[PDB]
Amino acid sequence: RVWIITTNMGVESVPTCRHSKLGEPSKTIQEVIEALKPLFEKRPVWTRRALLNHLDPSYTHYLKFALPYLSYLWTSGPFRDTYTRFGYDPRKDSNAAAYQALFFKLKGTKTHVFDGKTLFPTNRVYQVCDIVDPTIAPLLKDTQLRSECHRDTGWYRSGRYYKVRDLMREKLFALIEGEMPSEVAVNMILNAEEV
Repeated sequence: RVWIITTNMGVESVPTCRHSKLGEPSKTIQEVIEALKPLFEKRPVWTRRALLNHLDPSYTHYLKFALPYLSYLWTSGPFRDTYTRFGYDPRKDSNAAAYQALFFKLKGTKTHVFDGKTLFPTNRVYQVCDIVDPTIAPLLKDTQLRSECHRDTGWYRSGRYYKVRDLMREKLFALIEGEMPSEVAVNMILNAEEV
């Protein structure tokens, strides 16, 4: 057991400290905890994949034991599959729109970045701040955030959120097959009115 505390969007208050069952970690895990601390200062919400890509690769399978000392895990909602530092509630801070996670249920590079062009991505959960694709990123940079964090779409208006999701999904369909997305094909999704 790693003693990770999990949350969903209905939780009254987010976790503020580690699971009571956790004791003091080995020096081996403490090293990973020390590496994680500044990463959580830089960015309060992270997927496992994004963290691994910022960590010494020898920490790969110690990471799951270290995270519960600093963070809790969303198991659904707009922050699904992200670890959030204790005491930070992304439902209360619209700046957390940048850290929302989009999961894709689809069938290579280990990157956490969504560029729209790198073939055979293995990642299936992308955070907004890691979307560099210049045709998709402006859609979420420019949009007026909602006045409340929605249970599914978080800080993003539904029609804009699902346009972005559809664009990403279409590009992934192709990238995972070893094909470049068709600009003209994708442009139909991009130019569609928002539902």
